[PDB]
Amino acid sequence: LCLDSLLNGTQDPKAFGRVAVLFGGKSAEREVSLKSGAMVLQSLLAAGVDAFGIDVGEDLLQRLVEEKIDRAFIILHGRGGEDGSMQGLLECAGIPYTGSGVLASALAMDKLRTKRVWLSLGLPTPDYAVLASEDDCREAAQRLGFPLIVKPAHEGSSIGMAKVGGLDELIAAWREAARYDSQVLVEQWISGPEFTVATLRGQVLPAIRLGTPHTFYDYDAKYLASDTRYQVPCGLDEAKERELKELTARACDALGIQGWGRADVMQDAEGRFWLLEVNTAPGMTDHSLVPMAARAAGLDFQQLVLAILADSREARG
Amino acid sequence: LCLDSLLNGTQDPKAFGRVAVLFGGKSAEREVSLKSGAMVLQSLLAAGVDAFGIDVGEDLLQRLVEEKIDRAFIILHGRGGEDGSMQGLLECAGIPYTGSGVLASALAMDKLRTKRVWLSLGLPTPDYAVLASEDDCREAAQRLGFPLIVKPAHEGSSIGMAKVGGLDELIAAWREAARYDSQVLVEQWISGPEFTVATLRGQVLPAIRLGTPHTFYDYDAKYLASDTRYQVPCGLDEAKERELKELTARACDALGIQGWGRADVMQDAEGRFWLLEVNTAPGMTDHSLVPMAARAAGLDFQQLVLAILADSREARG
Ligand SMILES: Nc1ncnc2c1ncn2[C@@H]1O[C@H](COP(=O)(O)OP(=O)(O)OP(=O)(O)O)[C@@H](O)[C@H]1O
Ligand SMILES: Nc1ncnc2c1ncn2[C@@H]1O[C@H](COP(=O)(O)OP(=O)(O)OP(=O)(O)O)[C@@H](O)[C@H]1O
Ligand SMILES: [Mg+2]
Ligand SMILES: [Mg+2]
Ligand SMILES: [Mg+2]
Ligand SMILES: [Mg+2]
Repeated sequence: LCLDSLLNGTQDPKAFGRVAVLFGGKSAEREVSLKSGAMVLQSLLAAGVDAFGIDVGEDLLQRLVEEKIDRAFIILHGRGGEDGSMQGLLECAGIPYTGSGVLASALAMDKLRTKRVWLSLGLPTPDYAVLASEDDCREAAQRLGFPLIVKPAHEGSSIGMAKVGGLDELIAAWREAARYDSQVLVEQWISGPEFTVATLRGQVLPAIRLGTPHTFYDYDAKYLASDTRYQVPCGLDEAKERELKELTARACDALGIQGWGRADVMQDAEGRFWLLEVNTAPGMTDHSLVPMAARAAGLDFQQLVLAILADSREARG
Repeated sequence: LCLDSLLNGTQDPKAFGRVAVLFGGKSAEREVSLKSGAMVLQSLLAAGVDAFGIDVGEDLLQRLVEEKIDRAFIILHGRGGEDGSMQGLLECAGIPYTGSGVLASALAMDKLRTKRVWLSLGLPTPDYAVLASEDDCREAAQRLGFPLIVKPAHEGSSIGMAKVGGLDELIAAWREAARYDSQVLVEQWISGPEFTVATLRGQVLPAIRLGTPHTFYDYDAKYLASDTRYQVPCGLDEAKERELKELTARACDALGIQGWGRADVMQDAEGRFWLLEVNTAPGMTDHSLVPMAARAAGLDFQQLVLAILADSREARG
């Protein structure tokens, strides 16, 4: 009955009209978005959807006035795609689109604002600091200890991220992340199992436990390595996995996520869950996680992209 | 010295290039935005700026690919203009623009989200309820009492608003506001002096006290009536006006306002201030308030629009 609700308006691919798959862009995750778009476009075409691709670049507005578009599938990654900017352009152009609206996308792209919202609601997210100075690195070390994990506030795909074990590599990781974003945050390192929880049309999909011999789930482990471990069902018991899913729903509703999304959650040695971030246009590569979660629920890749598309027939927030 | 910082990059009008004044649109405040744009455009032209106007409509993307534009002056009012959507379109198009960024504009357009952020920071804003039912109207009445003020969450210019003194007109005002927005909120009526506080380039301008023989500061009193009262300096003492200005700065920084903006604040019988809302593209008509506040600080209309333009030469958030 739940899977019936997920496939609600997926029966007629022709009913969606001409669908523009938006991918590429000029963000650091461009290469990831190129493969996600190729997956989504090929999937929509095999399903019988009148779908075409658009490599988002300096060409975009020219293509929006030339091409007829009944609906846009946003599968861009990072700034210029997941930060509400592309969402606002499509609303001005009067084109309906997939995923979260302008406010939710802009908020979820900002890891600092996202964590700040979660804290005001009493949701767990690792203690952190904002780094714009070598003195800031020293204060964060004195208050939070080691190890730490440094990340730009607005990036994805573990780009510009580093786990640091001392002040020496903390300062080097801050300078590296600052080449991607003047907004640099550092979090307390959570030591324990890593989970990721996909949500689709207000339903929380099966959780996936992630493992890699790397120091963390970095760009290489996500997209290039062969020894990354994916486990579904996750080793959690029914009470613990239910707790994780209810935490994911609250964390996504806190930001206003719509259509679909993915939450990345850590668990510590005492069983506590810690929210890291939420993605509003998760990767759709053949290495990606939301497709794995969809299969566990029973949807193949074509049903998944059709479900994301059918959800957009209503209104964003 | 403060006024020097306000006029920082206003000396060379030719230095801004070709400036597109964006006005009109399809929101309920279209007629207001048409007059604000006419004021801003005429002001920029008399200052020696290579400025042209664009009536935002179904024409927009076609005009953005035809016209050369070095900088956009956003003077649209309401949804499609102040809600981050136009801001996101201009960022995708690579055009710098005036005012708050995508996240701040989208947040400040939403009165519910704005009040919700203020509450988490301990800033004062009237107790409220969300109305989507006649039972909701009854619960709000039982909890908040009378009188009340009903408003759509995303409107401006007092459109769809009504002060209600009983359950009969509460329910009628809810149905009327729901024709503009499925998001309807009702606030506790604050009885006392009304102030409005303009901010420009991180500086808080002199406060203006507002008075009208109407039941409240409605669309008619704002734009059509002759007996609306504007008082600058406001009757507050130095300690009280300083308190109001520091509250305005905190309320604007809470949402991420940039460039300029205006806050509307009520004061009750016991001297307490209550934040109503923040506008990220305030009206610029000859009835409008930000020009009055600028004159009190020493800037005429041309210096004001040049200052808004010079601030945009940096980066939005
Ligand atoms: N506080 C933390 N404690 C432990 N590991 C962490 C922490 N924050 C991040 N990580 C690790 O770094 C990885 C990337 O972190 P995060 O998901 O916040 O970054 P992202 O680049 O935005 O990711 P994505 O590819 O999902 O867009 C996580 O999958 C996790 O392995
Ligand atoms: N809680 C309240 N108590 C008393 N008066 C109120 C209250 N809320 C609103 N008002 C009155 O209604 C007017 C319009 O309210 P508000 O500024 O929230 O609406 P708006 O339509 O978004 O305004 P604007 O023209 O500034 O965009 C205020 O100027 C004030 O006179
Ligand atoms: Mg991410
Ligand atoms: Mg992640
Ligand atoms: Mg307003
Ligand atoms: Mg107002």
